Amino acid sequence: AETVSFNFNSFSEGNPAINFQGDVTVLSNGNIQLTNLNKVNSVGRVLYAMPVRIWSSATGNVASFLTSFSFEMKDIKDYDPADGIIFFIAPEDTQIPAGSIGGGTLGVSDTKGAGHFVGVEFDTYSNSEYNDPPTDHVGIDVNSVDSVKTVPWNSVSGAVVKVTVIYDSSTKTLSVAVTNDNGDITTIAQVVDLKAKLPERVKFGFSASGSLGGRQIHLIRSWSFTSTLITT
Amino acid sequence: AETVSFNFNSFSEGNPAINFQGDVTVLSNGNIQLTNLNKVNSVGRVLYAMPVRIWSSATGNVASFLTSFSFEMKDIKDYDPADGIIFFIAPEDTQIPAGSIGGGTLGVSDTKGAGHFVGVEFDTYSNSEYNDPPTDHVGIDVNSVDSVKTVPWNSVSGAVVKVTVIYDSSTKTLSVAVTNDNGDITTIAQVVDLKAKLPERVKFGFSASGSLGGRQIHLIRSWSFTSTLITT
Amino acid sequence: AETVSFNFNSFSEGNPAINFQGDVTVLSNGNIQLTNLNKVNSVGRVLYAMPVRIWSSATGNVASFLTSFSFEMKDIKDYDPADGIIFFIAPEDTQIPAGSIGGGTLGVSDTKGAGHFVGVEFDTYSNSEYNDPPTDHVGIDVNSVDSVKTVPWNSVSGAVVKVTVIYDSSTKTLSVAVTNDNGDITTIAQVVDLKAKLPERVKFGFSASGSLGGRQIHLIRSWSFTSTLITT
Amino acid sequence: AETVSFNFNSFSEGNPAINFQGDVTVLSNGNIQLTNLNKVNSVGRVLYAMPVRIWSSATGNVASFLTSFSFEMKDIKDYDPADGIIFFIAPEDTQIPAGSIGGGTLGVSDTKGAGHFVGVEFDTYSNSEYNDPPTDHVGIDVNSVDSVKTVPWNSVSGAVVKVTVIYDSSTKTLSVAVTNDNGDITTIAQVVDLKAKLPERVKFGFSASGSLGGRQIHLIRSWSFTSTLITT
Ligand SMILES: OC[C@H]1O[C@@H](O[C@H]2[C@H](O)[C@@H](O)[C@@H](O)O[C@@H]2CO)[C@H](O)[C@@H](O)[C@H]1O
Ligand SMILES: OC[C@H]1O[C@@H](O[C@H]2[C@H](O)[C@@H](O)[C@@H](O)O[C@@H]2CO)[C@H](O)[C@@H](O)[C@H]1O
Ligand SMILES: OC[C@H]1O[C@@H](O[C@H]2[C@H](O)[C@@H](O)[C@H](O)O[C@@H]2CO)[C@H](O)[C@@H](O)[C@H]1O
Ligand SMILES: OC[C@H]1O[C@@H](O[C@H]2[C@H](O)[C@@H](O)[C@H](O)O[C@@H]2CO)[C@H](O)[C@@H](O)[C@H]1O
Ligand SMILES: [Ca+2]
Ligand SMILES: [Ca+2]
Ligand SMILES: [Ca+2]
Ligand SMILES: [Ca+2]
Ligand SMILES: [Mn+2]
Ligand SMILES: [Mn+2]
Ligand SMILES: [Mn+2]
Ligand SMILES: [Mn+2]
Repeated sequence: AETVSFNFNSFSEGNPAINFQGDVTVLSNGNIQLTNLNKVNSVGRVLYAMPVRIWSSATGNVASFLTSFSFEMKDIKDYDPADGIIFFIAPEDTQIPAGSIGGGTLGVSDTKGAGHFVGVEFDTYSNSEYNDPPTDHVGIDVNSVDSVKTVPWNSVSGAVVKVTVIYDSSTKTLSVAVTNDNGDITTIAQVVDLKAKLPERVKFGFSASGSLGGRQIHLIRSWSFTSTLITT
Repeated sequence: AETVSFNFNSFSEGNPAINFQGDVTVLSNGNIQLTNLNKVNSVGRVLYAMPVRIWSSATGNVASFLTSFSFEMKDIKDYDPADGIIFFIAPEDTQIPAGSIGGGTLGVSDTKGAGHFVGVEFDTYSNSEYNDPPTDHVGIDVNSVDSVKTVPWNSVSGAVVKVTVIYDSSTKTLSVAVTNDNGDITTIAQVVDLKAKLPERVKFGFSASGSLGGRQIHLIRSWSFTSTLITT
Repeated sequence: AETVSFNFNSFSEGNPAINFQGDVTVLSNGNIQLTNLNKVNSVGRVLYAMPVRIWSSATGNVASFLTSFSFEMKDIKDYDPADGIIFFIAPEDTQIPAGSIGGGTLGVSDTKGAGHFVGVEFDTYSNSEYNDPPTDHVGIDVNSVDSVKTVPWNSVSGAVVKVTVIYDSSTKTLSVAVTNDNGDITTIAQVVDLKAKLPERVKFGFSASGSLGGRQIHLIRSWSFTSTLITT
Repeated sequence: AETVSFNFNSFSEGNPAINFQGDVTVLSNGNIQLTNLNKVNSVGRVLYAMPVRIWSSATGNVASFLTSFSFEMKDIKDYDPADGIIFFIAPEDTQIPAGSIGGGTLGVSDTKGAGHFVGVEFDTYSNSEYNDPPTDHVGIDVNSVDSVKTVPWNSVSGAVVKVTVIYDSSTKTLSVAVTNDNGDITTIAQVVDLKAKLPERVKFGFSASGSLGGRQIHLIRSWSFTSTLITT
């Protein structure tokens, strides 16, 4: 089996295992801050530097993966707490969309909310233009921030959020378990054929964004990931 | 929302939160040994004492849950490494099948392999009578040890295995992620309607068994659990 | 060349190849539990029964050796996690010091912290009397628990720890590699002249201890060992 | 801490985590054959694709690493064998020397035996031009195949060799433990300041070479690696 695994309990600038895109910044406490509180339409993305092969065109096999991470979003005075964070998977050539307006695109889609990626979003602002639910929510996105499915959620400022995601290649099921600060859990599942939506080689990462009036602190605190591809 | 969460980093007899059935024993190191290496057709089970309401006959809602646990199976001289462990969900009044033959039944089914339970088994012996795959495997069982679906797996003697389970109520999807000692992960998912197969109040636990010729060390090292039922 | 090698994937009471000293006990899972959670100032040591020839008085040569073992230390209610484990090399007639107070002596030294042995300690309590660093640590001990050199370490309760030790005869260098649960490694190396500190024949083993208020589970799960002495 | 760990129990083509240089080939059993038995002066090198940061110019710290791997060298009819394998560390832009003559250079140095790298060699031919000992041997190389230190060794055709390496950063000690097929171990250690001889980012890998008359099968069977850099 072809396994890729890494664990980050903190991040440091210069680690070749991580690729920073946009307004990302590593705080002295080891945490990654995704957006710049002083920039308009700030977008910051952090990707695992090594491309992962999620499926083989030879065997036709798709990898299963288990990843968990924890983030934190804190409000700042006296800006709107937006827009949030998205854990995504994209082709290895993925770059912040040219002319990105940040905001509701979450740094992974164009103005229409379209892009090439699969991800789980933790949305804190309701963008009618992308058909967002009326409240905070977790959503499964497939090439669009107009989520294929969303579930009500509640982003608590300054609260640490723990997420666990399991992708089972046989059923092509992506299940997410989000553990809120209060102890309750929120789940959302969705069948997504990675082999049909993405190329053999992809990159995993987080992305966050803001707008002119929408800004907040987006922190990634830790990240563990493991993918295993059956090579026969 | 009605939430139930508990976490054991170690166990101990005398703790009212855990029910013990059969040949179960708690080692001084805090681990739970399910089978007695000196008994024929040994069967041991452990359950969270407090029953958990997984679905409501009033609202029709079904709970979502996140649970992870770690176990260890080791070979004992010159007996066969069987049968294994099964994490199950059962009616709150569940007992070890009357006149149980242990072995392939895993302590949850009758001789024909039938029973009232839903579980994830970590099967180390191939019982043709229950249509087992030809190798060690992980399987989803719905009222039968004749798994609804299985996936090839490999039980490594003396190694500590970490399991993460997610049940998404909305899609009724139960997905399992098994992290092997070598870092490799194995996943398996199956849609299972808990509301249809189980009562509103159920019990979670672990069960392991052995036969006359088949025996091995079955250890439960840790267990965290959190279920959240929407009450509206 | 004279080579001594053995491998233990589990132990058992009654195996003549192992010397049990003190409060040591073998669990039904094959783990060796060094101290007794109920005894005051408990001390337990395990030694490979066959004395090993680490140097020849004829050739002047010292043996090189490669050994790796795994252990687990867990906290018990409530109740300090001390004192820890030590992998030591001592005269073949070594016994627990008379009147041993356990505690920071790790069961290998007298009250002043002196003894006849060489070892690697995994110290989880800071004994000022022995000039311990303020935190958990791994130290190289030469005839005293007042370490020749220590390195900061962190003992995680219930975590399985893997250790690899290489002793190079030509350079008389002892290097240790500790793989924590999170995947991180901790190393510490130190030049130690075995021939000048220990007799021709020695025994290898582990020791651990507790005090009145300091107690924890000290377990040895596995241990492989190979030593080679050039006789020419 | 900043850790990088990977584990290969077998290799496969197409894995983005592995870089192939020269005459490397992946056998169906997952083993890597470094040289081409039908080419003159064959050179094959496999590298971990991701560059690793072994020292920070900011903190001045050096990473400690633990790596073990297994290889096999088997004679082929009536050719000399010749030359061998080397485990090396080099600048992230490392390529097979231009106009490499293979043979004694082991695929990492020029004709004079010079190059930019640090490695552990398993040399099976005695090149007087590089001052090789008269017998097979293991040697520590620092920018030259003219080893800083060597130790007598014997390469048994068809034998699976297990190697374990520990690099302690504080002491800058590189310790190697070689386990031969007959159970005997060979060790060799040397102080090497990686910070002084190499840049912050390097790549780890294996290299094997042959000549017109010297050829043999060079196989890398497995390889696990873990390095930790203190970021503070
Ligand atoms: O708490 C762990 C440390 O205990 C020290 O001994 C204590 C003893 O446990 C307590 O009951 C009382 O008598 O005070 C003693 C001295 O502080 C050990 O000396 C030390 O090694 C730890 O085990
Ligand atoms: O016999 C193995 C050694 O060969 C040396 O090269 C030889 C070459 O094989 C032979 O055909 C002729 O050209 O003489 C050369 C010089 O001895 C390599 O240099 C040495 O590394 C071994 O591979
Ligand atoms: O208020 C957060 C919200 O802002 C939207 O963008 C606003 C922008 O902040 C404001 O300065 C401008 O006048 O109008 C824009 C459109 O409403 C973002 O589009 C949205 O994603 C949130 O970030
Ligand atoms: O090999 C373990 C295997 O045993 C089967 O039962 C055996 C039994 O162990 C033996 O004593 C008897 O003579 O034959 C039985 C039939 O094979 C169990 O059925 C199976 O589950 C394993 O436990
Ligand atoms: Ca939005
Ligand atoms: Ca079975
Ligand atoms: Ca101490
Ligand atoms: Ca040579
Ligand atoms: Mn949204
Ligand atoms: Mn089965
Ligand atoms: Mn100490
Ligand atoms: Mn050489």
